[PDB]
Amino acid sequence: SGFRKMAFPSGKVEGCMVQVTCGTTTLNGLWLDDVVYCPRHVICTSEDMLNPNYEDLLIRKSNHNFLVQAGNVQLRVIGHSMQNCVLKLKVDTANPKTPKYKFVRIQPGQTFSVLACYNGSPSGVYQCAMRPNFTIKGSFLNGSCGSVGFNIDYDCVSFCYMHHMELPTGVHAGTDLEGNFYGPFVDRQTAQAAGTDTTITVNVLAWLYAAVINGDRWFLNRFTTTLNDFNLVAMKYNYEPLTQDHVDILGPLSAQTGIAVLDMCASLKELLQNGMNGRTILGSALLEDEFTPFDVVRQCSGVTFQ
Amino acid sequence: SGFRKMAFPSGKVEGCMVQVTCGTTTLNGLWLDDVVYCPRHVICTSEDMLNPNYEDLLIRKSNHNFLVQAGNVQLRVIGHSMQNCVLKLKVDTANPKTPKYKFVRIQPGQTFSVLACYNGSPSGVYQCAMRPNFTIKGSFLNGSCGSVGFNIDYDCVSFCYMHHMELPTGVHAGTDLEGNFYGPFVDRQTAQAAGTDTTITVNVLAWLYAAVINGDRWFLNRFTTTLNDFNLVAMKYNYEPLTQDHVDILGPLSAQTGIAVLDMCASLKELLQNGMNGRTILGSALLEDEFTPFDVVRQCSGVTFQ
Ligand SMILES: CC(C)C[C@H](NC(=O)O[C@@H](C)c1ccccc1)C(=O)N[C@H](CO)C[C@@H]1CCNC1=O
Ligand SMILES: CC(C)C[C@H](NC(=O)O[C@@H](C)c1ccccc1)C(=O)N[C@H](CO)C[C@@H]1CCNC1=O
Repeated sequence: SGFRKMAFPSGKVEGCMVQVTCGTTTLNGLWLDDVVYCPRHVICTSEDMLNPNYEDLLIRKSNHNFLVQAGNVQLRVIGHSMQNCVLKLKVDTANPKTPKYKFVRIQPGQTFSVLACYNGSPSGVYQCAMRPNFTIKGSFLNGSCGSVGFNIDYDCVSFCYMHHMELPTGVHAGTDLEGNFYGPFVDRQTAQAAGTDTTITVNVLAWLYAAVINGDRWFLNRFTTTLNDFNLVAMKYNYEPLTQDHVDILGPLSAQTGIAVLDMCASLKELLQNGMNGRTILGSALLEDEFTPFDVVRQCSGVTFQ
Repeated sequence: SGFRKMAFPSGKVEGCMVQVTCGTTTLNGLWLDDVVYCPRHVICTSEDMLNPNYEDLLIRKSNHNFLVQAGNVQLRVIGHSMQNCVLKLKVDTANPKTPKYKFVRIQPGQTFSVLACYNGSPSGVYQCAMRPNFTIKGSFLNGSCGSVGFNIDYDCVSFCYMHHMELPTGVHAGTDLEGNFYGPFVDRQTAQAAGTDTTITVNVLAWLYAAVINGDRWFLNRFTTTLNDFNLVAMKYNYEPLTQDHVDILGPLSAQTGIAVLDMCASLKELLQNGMNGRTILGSALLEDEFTPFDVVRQCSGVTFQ
């Protein structure tokens, strides 16, 4: 028992990080087989970052202007191309540590682990959610770009995020690994507005199931509710609406704990209307919305990877 | 910017996990060079776990009664010995992925990353603190024992914890890698009492420095205080006393942010006396005490490992 914000084991992704330097700018790359993927602003100078024309700037670069370092080893670049907001540097050498992998574009509300890196080396790993407004609440400094977020399925690493920037409020924005930003952001040095952020209702419910599984049951009430009536109250408190697909996704938790989704909705309604009277659920004084139903099952049933 | 509960990159430790099976019981082992370290209750049956005599039970076992599996590969056991609450199984083969490592016994208040494993395979990684009462608030299921907690220094993995059990309230207890328990616990199936748990004051302060570094400054007051007067208020709210060594440890954060330790103590005093008026610090409605000063520096200055 116990419930913690757990990240995926990071080893398979650690073996793929490289450093990419183009002139003065250095950031992280992802080396899979014989291609290094990295953010395109690596070709910028500080002056270029205000108003960059990336197509222009890449025209000036040769393969040899990209210094790619894997540990102490320089990888010879033999080609380069730009795909949306990422660069693909073809290199001499296939990464012998390449895991089975996929590139995925996640949906809002979905979680993933970030391996925060500087100079091609890992600093730490944490778990994040793609927020409804297509930001993530990360921890990233100068030099972190090209860090990636991922999920694992047994042996397959699904890469879903590459880091590109920080937005006025200390939240973060990035791309899938085809270079398309999540949300309406661009890789340009400006304060960019994020949409108002909402709470991920299906994840709050999943976490309430995690609480019940772990014996923290005080918040359960005797009432039930309809999906419609719950989603009204959800609107008022800036909670995403709960769809029938979400109800289906919560099915296995519901059957394991004996508590129908809609009865859990009743309890959450009360929590939103009445707050918590300075009680905690799973050690938290706030309702937590960065565990998906699958995250709850993984942790609470001991799903492993290798 | 941003501040997250980050774990250490887990790869170096992932390469060391093995599965150890003795009859019906299976748990995790740590394979470093030609030795596998694992909890001694692996030699128990369910009946033995109530009242075990481990010396007796190990006498009955041959080297060949220990099935050690690294991935799909069975490692041949060529010797065994018991050191306090851990077994050391000497094996045929040195682990070629053994990192530079040390065994350390951490102090209460210190943090480390846990790599939660089942059947020798990783499930996830999270960060924990050794609580003042020598428990940790982990996430561990049946089969998790032999999972380890660690810190990294550049290239050196300091192993500090091996998991052995769960205590009545969903907290956890374990040993250093010489087999000595943290705290007064034993590896026996009984409800064991943990001391009352207290808050790690130096870590709360460090986290308040992390908040300031990240722009979340509302809680700072104009007052200062003396160490003595602060430690009185700390007693009342079940906070560990702050020593001069702790004040020294916070020195670098204090100099980076311009806020003397004792002035931060003044602000925390107010927080303890007045609570938070439903505000959050770094996204938390509670004062967080599982980041050490070093953890704050690592994250906020981008310290990496490889
Ligand atoms: C797109 C590219 C041209 C630069 C990008 N710009 C950026 O994020 O500008 C932020 C600071 C900003 C500007 C103006 C107004 C408000 C906010 C950038 O620096 N990305 C780094 C890459 O390593 C990661 C950043 C660094 C700090 N924290 C991160 O996550
Ligand atoms: C010492 C050894 C003989 C068994 C040990 N006993 C144990 O923890 O008993 C707990 C359940 C208990 C008993 C009585 C009263 C209150 C609590 C054990 O099972 N350790 C596993 C190992 O994999 C990890 C556990 C499993 C569940 N969560 C964990 O962390």
